[PDB]
Amino acid sequence: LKSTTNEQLMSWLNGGKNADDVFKLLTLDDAAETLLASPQLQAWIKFMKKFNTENPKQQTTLIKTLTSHYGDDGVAKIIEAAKQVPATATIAKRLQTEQTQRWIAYEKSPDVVFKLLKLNNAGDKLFKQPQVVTWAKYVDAFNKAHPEQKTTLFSMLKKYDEQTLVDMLIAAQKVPATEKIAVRVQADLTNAWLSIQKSPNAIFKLLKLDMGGDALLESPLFVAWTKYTDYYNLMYHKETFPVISTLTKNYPNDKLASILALASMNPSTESLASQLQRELLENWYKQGNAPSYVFKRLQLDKTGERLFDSPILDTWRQYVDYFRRRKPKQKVNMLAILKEHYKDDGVLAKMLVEASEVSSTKTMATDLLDAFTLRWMYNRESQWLRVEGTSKDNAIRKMYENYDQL
Repeated sequence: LKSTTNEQLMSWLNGGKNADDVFKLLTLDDAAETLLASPQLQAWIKFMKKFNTENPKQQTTLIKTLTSHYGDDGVAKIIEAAKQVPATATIAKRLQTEQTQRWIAYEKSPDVVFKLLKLNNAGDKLFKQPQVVTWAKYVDAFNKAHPEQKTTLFSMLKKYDEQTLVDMLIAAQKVPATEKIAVRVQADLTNAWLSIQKSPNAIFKLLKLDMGGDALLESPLFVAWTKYTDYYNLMYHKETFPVISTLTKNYPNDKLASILALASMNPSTESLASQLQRELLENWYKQGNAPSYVFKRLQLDKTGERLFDSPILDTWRQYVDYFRRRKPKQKVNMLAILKEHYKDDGVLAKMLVEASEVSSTKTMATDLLDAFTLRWMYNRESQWLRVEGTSKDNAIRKMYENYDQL
């Protein structure tokens, strides 16, 4: 409506209008979407200065007027929205400076300001409110003045369940606006946990990592918890809980080794997985017994399509070869019988035969076939078949034949 000329504003000022009158006339109430960029606000700033001059026993400010008309919550929301539009960014910064200055003048503590900004009622949606950012920045200001102390964002957040808080942090870390803020609160929470001896297993469960398993070493939460465990163990270096302790507490040996085996396929996790396998192997040695027991532990005695899948079989053989390295006495040809505990019909030799041409399994299959040759070489068998002429089966059978004679 009104064109905001100097001459117009002079008319108003002499006409008896005061600052809030002109605010209402320019319709800068009910314009929170637009007022920081509108030129009506600039005209009103002119009029503010000239009114201030003529009425020296009272001062009016922009910040206080916008507060009178929108509350601290509206001014905060307006500033945060305004700094998104680049044209507004400068005035937006200047207003948020003005607001925090005002709060510090009035000796408002960060928690009181937290309540003024309707954040106490945000509930699980705390970080979806734009003005949360204002609150965060205010704390920084409150901690730059007032260096006699240091106030943490977390110190206002203990109304919450820690699991719900962690969900909120995870979600807000994705949104760029509330990204570094979420990281800061997260660091605060981690330091609190460390301060109260919160065990890595406790955090592991609290992050519901004891449930999925599927690509578990790939998860963000898993990597964050591994960081937390490095922190815990560095700080409490006498009472360490290595990752393997937790993982074996929370997963069966077979499932855990399954995770490790599958996760050594992707290079991204390969290194870590191998570490863990090594550690897992140690875990078994630290207890100690029965490579056949580990075969039982691994649920591996479900043979048939045994060699084909058993992604965990390589882990069994790894354990056997580790175990030999450190316990050379105490024979390993139980390993031979380890297959034969459950078996020793033509089915086992068959399985070995099909597996001999599986590169994955070829070395192990040839080794076990050699073991058969030595076992039924103390018998007088024949044993089952050879039906090729120049096949590896042909050669093995031929020399078993011509060795039985001597």
